[PDB]
Amino acid sequence: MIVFVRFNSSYGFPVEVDSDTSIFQLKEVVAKRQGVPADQLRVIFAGKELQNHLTVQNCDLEQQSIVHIVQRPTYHSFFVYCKGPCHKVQPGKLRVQCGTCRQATLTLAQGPSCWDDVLIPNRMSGECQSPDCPGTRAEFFFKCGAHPTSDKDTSVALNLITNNSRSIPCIACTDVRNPVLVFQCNHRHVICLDCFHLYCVTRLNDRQFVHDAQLGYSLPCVAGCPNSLIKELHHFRILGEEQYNRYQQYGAEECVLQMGGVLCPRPGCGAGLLPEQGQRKVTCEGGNGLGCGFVFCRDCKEAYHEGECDRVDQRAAEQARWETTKPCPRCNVPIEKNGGCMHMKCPQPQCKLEWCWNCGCEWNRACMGDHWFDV
Ligand SMILES: [Zn+2]
Ligand SMILES: [Zn+2]
Ligand SMILES: [Zn+2]
Ligand SMILES: [Zn+2]
Ligand SMILES: [Zn+2]
Ligand SMILES: [Zn+2]
Ligand SMILES: [Zn+2]
Ligand SMILES: [Zn+2]
Repeated sequence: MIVFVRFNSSYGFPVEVDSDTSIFQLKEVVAKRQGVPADQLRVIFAGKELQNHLTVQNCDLEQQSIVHIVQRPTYHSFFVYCKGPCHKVQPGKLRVQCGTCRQATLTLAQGPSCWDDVLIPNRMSGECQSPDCPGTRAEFFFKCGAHPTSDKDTSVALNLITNNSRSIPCIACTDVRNPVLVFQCNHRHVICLDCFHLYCVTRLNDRQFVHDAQLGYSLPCVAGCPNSLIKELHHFRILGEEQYNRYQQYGAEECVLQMGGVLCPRPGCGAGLLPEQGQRKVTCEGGNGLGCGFVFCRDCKEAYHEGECDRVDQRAAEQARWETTKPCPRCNVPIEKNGGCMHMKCPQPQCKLEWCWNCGCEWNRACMGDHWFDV
């Protein structure tokens, strides 16, 4: 049988296999081809990572399919993308400052309780304590929590990523992982970060991103729900630098195709070619840059020749759906929570304990940063 191999591409190169073919041997063609050990390698298909031991005869793979290869005590409400030194998603620390003097001296009567309170500007107000400062506006920002950071060293919040405190199973793999990305669709479907990586990467390869006419290219819920397009495109940074970069070039790749052009299939080049005629024979001349001089067939994208050329389970998706009082730990007097805010103030004048809903401890700066609120 013939198998189509896609790794960091839109197209697949054909590999001769059969029913008796094992998986490990196939990643090894790629492993030497890419100098990357198969052991830190995965290949998923139609929503399934078929184990080393499964073969084509023990799965739904049929002749001429195409597959994808990738290379592989503290409550955290917030996750950021850290532009460095981390260059990855990390747990974050919430912070607030005076909208006027930009100092960390702004006191809030009530703390924030939802994402809107901290992403929507001018949403909350307080009093600044800084000497001779009348500033009232609350400016929220996030910082990477994986190392010390200057207060000017901010990071974008990945606001669809949630602490998996409810222990909801992943929509695609059915495992309980932490943290998870929860879509803004109707049923609010939950997906773990690994399956979200595989989802985006697969969609990249198949050129299946949705063009939101208003703002850029995105993806919706993996179940295909309506009104679920990701609006905070920084979420795609979970792809990691190379793939995210490839994601940013999506629009530029779209223009290349619409200009009737074809892309050089060589991964070290990947130039956008706009040849004059539509002849099957194509030579890479680099477009505006320098070409690799590859001559290929425009149809199969193989070296130029003379002849011819050669997902989500309902049960899992029902499971993976995201959706009043405690007694004061010091004085044991019941009190009701103000939505998502974790900052609890007991009204009993004798007790007057400020405490964290989640931790049950005295209120403190660590609890503000880690989980001032939760969803
Ligand atoms: Zn960091
Ligand atoms: Zn101020
Ligand atoms: Zn998963
Ligand atoms: Zn959904
Ligand atoms: Zn080229
Ligand atoms: Zn051909
Ligand atoms: Zn109390
Ligand atoms: Zn806490």
